[PDB]
Amino acid sequence: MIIGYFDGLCEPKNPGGIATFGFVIYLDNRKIEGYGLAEKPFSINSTNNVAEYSGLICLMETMLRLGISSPIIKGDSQLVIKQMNGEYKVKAKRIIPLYEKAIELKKKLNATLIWVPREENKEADRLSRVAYELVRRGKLRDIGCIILT
Repeated sequence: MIIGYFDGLCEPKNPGGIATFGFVIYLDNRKIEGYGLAEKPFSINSTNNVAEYSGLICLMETMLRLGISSPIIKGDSQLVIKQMNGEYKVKAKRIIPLYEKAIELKKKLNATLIWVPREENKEADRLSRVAYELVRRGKLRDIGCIILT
């Protein structure tokens, strides 16, 4: 089985800050890293949960594109994980579309989502920060997934 991690952040304020994300996929002898921007910088729609859902979505879309199946997905966002696993309801208008897309990917991948403490998700956190810094430098300005070669 393959394991992947996802993270998202929104600084310096939430909502209304810069929302970026990061993810990592661990293959047999290779590590795939990615990150990105989740919403317009300093937009009212920019929130931590939007960033976290976006990281989850990019992680799963990448796994699907690669042909990975039945993976284990880990993250420290209990909010996202509990909504995805059906314990928490989703009503936030901005979250609804992200949740529905994530659910379809989860089903297509037959992925299992598991929560881990923040101290165990430092890799994906590092990537979210990389994207954050690129946004501040004007080097990241499109909403979408970025996968490092």
